[PDB]
Amino acid sequence: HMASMKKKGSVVIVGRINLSGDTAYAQQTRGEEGCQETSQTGRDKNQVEGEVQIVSTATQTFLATSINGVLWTVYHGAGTRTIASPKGPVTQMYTNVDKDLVGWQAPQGSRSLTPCTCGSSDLYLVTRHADVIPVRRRGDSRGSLLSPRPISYLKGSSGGPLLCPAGHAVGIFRAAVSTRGVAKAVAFIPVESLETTMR
Ligand SMILES: COc1ccc2nc(C)c(O[C@@H]3C[C@H]4C(=O)N[C@]5(C(=O)NS(=O)(=O)C6(C)CC6)C[C@H]5/C=C\CCCCC[C@H](NC(=O)OCC5(C(F)(F)F)CC5)C(=O)N4C3)nc2c1
Ligand SMILES: [Zn+2]
Repeated sequence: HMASMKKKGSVVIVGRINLSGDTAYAQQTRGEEGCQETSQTGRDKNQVEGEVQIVSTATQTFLATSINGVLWTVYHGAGTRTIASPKGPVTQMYTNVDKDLVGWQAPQGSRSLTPCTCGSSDLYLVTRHADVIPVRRRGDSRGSLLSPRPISYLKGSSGGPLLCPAGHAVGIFRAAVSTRGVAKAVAFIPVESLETTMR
């Protein structure tokens, strides 16, 4: 309406969780200054690698996971925002507030996880600190931590994957179930729900 109205920035990839070796570890690929500038321009010329990205807006940081050629994350992190890319902002390909789910085309250079068809309930949650947390699946969209810990340790990991023993994607971490600040269970978007959304 006004000549003063501002536009929200793009989501920016600022790092990744490295899962390629024997040791999981977080890597930062962009610092806060370049992140702020890239959010405004939407132009990110940095090379993207791997499956799990660390992403940030001006106000939040969380994770994003490539499965089947789509970079997925949570709506409560990304809203309807574009993601920065070498050629400018990229509009979401999937948006579903009812699932807390959004998706963009996976970045050039990323690797995608394969959707799990194992039917296994022994899962592993990957956090933004590269902790690999055993989680027993307890329903279509819930799992229990085998070793509970304060919600602090899970904050910022929405958008991260739950994996099966074979390293396939089983879901996208959405929310934590807490008792007196201790995370006992997690909610996630099952990969079948992503596979449906893709149709
Ligand atoms: C606006 O449009 C939408 C549409 C759909 C939608 N859907 C949601 C389920 C939702 O929930 C909110 C965000 C999420 C969260 O914090 N997500 C992280 C995370 O890390 N975020 S993040 O990266 O820090 C951040 C904020 C940058 C992006 C993984 C958590 C980690 C720690 C928990 C912190 C305390 C919070 C504990 C809380 N618990 C819970 O609500 O339980 C409910 C429930 C459940 F089953 F769990 F769903 C019925 C029992 C929780 O987890 N919330 C609250 N907001 C929305 C909003
Ligand atoms: Zn599997």
